[PDB]
Amino acid sequence: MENFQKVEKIGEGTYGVVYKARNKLTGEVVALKKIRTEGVPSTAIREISLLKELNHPNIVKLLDVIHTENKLYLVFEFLHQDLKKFMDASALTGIPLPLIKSYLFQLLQGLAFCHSHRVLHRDLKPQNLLINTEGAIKLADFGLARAFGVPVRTYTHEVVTLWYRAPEILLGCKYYSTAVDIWSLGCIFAEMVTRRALFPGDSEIDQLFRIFRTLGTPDEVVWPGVTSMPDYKPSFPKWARQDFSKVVPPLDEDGRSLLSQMLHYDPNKRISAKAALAHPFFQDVTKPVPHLRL
Ligand SMILES: Nc1nc(Nc2ccc(C(=O)O)cc2)sc1C(=O)c1cccnc1
Repeated sequence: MENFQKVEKIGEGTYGVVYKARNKLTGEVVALKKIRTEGVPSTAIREISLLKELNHPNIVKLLDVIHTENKLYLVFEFLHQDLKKFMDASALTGIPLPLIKSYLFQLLQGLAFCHSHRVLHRDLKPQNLLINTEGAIKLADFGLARAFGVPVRTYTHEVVTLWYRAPEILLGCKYYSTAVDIWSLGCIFAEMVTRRALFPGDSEIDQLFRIFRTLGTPDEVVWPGVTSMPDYKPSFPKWARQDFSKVVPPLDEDGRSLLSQMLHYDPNKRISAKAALAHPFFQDVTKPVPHLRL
């Protein structure tokens, strides 16, 4: 790009490609996201233009928004690594619990902030959580289903991940609440702890049944109204709920208790980011620094 000397391609999100680039003028290194078409709507440019004011230590700062030629460019502060790479890098030893706790705590602060401002992320996943050498972790991407709406893929033939999708979404609820972000964060928390995706579905139905096999097929008792959901079918198999101690060993009881609250089927029962920050699990929370290999 004329103003940016693209360093490299560091990703290809569900909306566009992300590049590491240097402002030929300021010399600042940033993350430049190219957005995907036939004119680029204005309702979105506003939704986006609104994000620039959403500043918090646990939210990646959106520096500039540039609309030009069917392509929208989002300029973000650059962070050196994402949680997916860090988890892969920590696979053999596991991320130390104090760091897992710090990361969870910070992301909940980020979400509490977003949610208090009625902003929903909607697509939390390891690849959308960025970390630095200082021990911070920030929410990135935020998708844009409200400012657009996930079509059929990312933008150019790429398998979207369903692993962190809340059940109400999979069951066709058209109106997501902040609860979907807590569910996703719950899934990531479990994954950091066990070093294995909690619900690695490879299709919407497989994702749904993996959740059902583990947490039990929901019914009107645990989730009032579930049998009325758009994609609910009486023919869904009926699996019993598995014991939580088998789901995330060796997470301690405080952690398991918090996780169960983040994974309640009923969105209305699911814990809020604000309430989660008060959970006993965070009593001894600290801010360790990660060992990042850049
Ligand atoms: N600001 C920002 N910084 C990133 N850094 C890296 C990310 C990954 C790696 C890596 O895998 O080595 C290095 C730096 S990615 C990113 C984004 O704002 C973003 C993330 C995901 C989707 N869309 C935009």
